[PDB]
Amino acid sequence: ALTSRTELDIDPDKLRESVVELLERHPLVFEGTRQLALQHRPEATDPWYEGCQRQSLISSDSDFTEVHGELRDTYLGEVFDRLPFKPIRTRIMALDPKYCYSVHRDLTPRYHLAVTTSEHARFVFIEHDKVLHIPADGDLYYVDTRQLHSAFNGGDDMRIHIVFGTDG
Amino acid sequence: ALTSRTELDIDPDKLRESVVELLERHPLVFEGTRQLALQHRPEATDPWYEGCQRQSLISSDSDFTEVHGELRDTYLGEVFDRLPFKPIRTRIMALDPKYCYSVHRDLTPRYHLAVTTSEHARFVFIEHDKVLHIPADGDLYYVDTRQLHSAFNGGDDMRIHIVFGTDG
Ligand SMILES: [Fe+3]
Ligand SMILES: [Fe+3]
Repeated sequence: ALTSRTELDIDPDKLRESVVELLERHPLVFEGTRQLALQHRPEATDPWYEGCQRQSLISSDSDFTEVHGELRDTYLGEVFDRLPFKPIRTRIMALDPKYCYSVHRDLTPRYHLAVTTSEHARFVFIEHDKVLHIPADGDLYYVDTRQLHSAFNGGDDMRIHIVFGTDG
Repeated sequence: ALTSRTELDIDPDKLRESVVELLERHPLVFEGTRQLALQHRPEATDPWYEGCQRQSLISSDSDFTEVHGELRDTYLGEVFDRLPFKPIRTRIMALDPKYCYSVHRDLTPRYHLAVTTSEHARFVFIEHDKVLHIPADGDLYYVDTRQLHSAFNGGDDMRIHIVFGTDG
């Protein structure tokens, strides 16, 4: 399906407060889609940003395996504890206000946890002709972004997600 | 329905070149949606831009009845001459690249004639769960923007439309 829900039973307000505090210490980089790497390669010199990527040439996700040590004492670490899979290359992916993607296909689908969002932030699947909203309800949403699609944020606040990859 | 096509027989390339020419003497204003008024109120002192003001400043489109004089001998004037309705508050409306607006309802539905566009420009109707593309094919597309909708331009270029109002 385009989308599936896995209940993690995370508290959305506590997850938000946790993510807000993290970003004060480790700000998002880039513009348009702003990013923070939550997993790093073993013994990485730049653990918080190396996994962040947005160039047209995608690198492999497989070696970004280590949840950063300082998440362990945070509610955000509890999200990683509850995951039904081992994540790889987990990032905070924040869509800027008034910003959207090209209609395109991704190589790999990902799991989205909406941290902050609004009714103005949607995925748009062009062939399926469906519009999809990921609520900040503390649950995990598989989204099949191999389907031709865009995502947009029509609001005035950033739409902050946590976006997990997986191999298996 | 949300949309309808009236075949107007406009030549897309003359339209485009006629618009690009106009804009070199009368630039778009504003940032997210960039605009130029093609009709003005009688005796307006700022005819090219008064019709572009935000809604809280405009009682209704009806006053904006006058196609500028300098258009009347261009291809654009010929577009005006082919409408099946009398138009009001006609504007050039251009979405910036990678830009989208909020999910909202317009006071008034309008007719779109696309000048330059790409597959990354779409209208999204949230309640009808439809995604719609308006092609630069020379034809007039009515779009019921009273329905809860957004639009987005995920491309690298501006998406230029001509947007016409009417009274009947
Ligand atoms: Fe825990
Ligand atoms: Fe549909």
